Amino acid sequence: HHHSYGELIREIRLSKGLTQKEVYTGIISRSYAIGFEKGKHEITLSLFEEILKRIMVPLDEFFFIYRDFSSTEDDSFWIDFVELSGKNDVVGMQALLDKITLERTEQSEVRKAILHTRIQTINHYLRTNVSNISDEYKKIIHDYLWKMQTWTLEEVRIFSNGISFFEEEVQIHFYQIMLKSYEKYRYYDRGRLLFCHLFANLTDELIIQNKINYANLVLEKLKEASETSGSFNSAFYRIVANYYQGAIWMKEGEVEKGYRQAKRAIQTWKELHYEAIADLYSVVLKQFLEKENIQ
Amino acid sequence: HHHSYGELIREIRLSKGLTQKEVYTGIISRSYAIGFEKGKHEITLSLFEEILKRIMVPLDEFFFIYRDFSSTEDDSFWIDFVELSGKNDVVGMQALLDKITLERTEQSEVRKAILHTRIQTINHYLRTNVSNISDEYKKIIHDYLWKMQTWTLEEVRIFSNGISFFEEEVQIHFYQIMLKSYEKYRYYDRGRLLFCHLFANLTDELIIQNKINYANLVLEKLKEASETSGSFNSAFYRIVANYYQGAIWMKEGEVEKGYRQAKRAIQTWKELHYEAIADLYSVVLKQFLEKENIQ
Repeated sequence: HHHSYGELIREIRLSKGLTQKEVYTGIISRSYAIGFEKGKHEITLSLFEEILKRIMVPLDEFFFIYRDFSSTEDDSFWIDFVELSGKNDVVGMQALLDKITLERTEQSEVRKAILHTRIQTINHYLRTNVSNISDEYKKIIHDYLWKMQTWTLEEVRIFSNGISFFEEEVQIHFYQIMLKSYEKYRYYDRGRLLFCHLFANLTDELIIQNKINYANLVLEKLKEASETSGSFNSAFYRIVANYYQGAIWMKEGEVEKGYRQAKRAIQTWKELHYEAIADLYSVVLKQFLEKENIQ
Repeated sequence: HHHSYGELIREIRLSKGLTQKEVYTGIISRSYAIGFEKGKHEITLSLFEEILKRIMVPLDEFFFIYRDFSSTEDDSFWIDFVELSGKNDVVGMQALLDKITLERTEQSEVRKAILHTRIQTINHYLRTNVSNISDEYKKIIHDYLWKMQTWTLEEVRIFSNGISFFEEEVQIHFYQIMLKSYEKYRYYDRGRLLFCHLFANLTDELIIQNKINYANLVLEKLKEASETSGSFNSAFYRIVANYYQGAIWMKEGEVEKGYRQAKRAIQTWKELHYEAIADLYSVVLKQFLEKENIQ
């Protein structure tokens, strides 16, 4: 985020050998352009899009450059939270919680509830094996999503943390709403991978719970999402889908076919230098063979 | 592109059950917010980013929604051009050329030159086997990139069409400049895949020309780019890198190891439901075995 917009436009314009005349003519006047390039005028967004076109830089690339080549989002909540969750850093989450608390936006309630629940869960796990969570925070999350008819990706992310907090009927109802947004977003490069990840997680959890009809339904979505418009960017999740199709085959009595497919996915992750993923799925596979009691 | 910004913000705000008070307070005044939501006020970009944060929608997602869930860019030149190139549609390119001509932005010169050259090449191919291109258009493209010190992704795309137009010394010099932008952009989800694609293309062309030192250099970049920050989104290009490492091994006398690796990449594309890619690389592989005269 730590980087005016017009000062960057100037630098880019200059790097391309473009004149002010050719960048700004018909968009804004000469002196307005001079002011904008010194950071003395706030540009409107509609005028800004036209200027970006004149220097051939899409909005998102501009912001990537503008945040000094680091993030593709202003608001780093989900990036930060995922990183902290991932390495279980309860001290870091508490700091993230303190920060967003000082802004105290009213609607940061759901994000705060997520963080609180994650801090209570991690700290209980540090004292026991097993999970220790307040009803108040689960209620906040439930009630935020309750009665919404259409989701943006924020709710997709919320749902994916909150899902175990809801009764089955409610989980299914939210899933059906999620699906309407999936249908729009499956052609969005960023949204597509978030849906793949969520569908992978659900498929995994459904298998473990032996809800095989549902696991098949969700797997079909993971397959579709990962194959959407022949996308290159979702190859990884096609491997994931192959792994879970393998597991489901084992459960449907197609054991040797299922097992060979699952082993092939693991080998594929190895061959493509995703070793840590391969290792993790090997554990999943072994535990599955045991729980399901397979040979 | 066919969709005001404030009218969409209103709809999103409402879908989330958020009040005007909580979205706009401290950003803009009550009545300004009312006007903005009716499309009566042009928002500044800095104020707009703050509002987006209040409804938890990143800028790029907003624009995805705003263009009625279709593109992630305003300017569809490169999307359109790639699609037309891909299915060799010379009538469609000429229409794209006519359109951008009517705007006649001065700097659309390079894009127009690209299109012109592509139309002359395709039409010659329609009359002969082989390629028939004006020096004037190659000069325009050369001279646009000449003396630029830093590239945005626009020049990366230009370079990747123009590359065969330049002498080797100039190709190498431009490549070295490209690399400085690669180093920034390899952490950009969108830029990373564009670099992978370009590095794959160069590696392929260098192999065919038997410039094996250089092919190794470029392959190492394709490997690095495709493995950057452990990214999920570039798995496809790790397969591509495995294919080319195979080919280079064959050329370095490590024939059976190279061949098995190349065959494994093709099988992997098949297993991951990229059949058309697998088929295409099978042709590459066969021709390579022949040219190189391998058994």
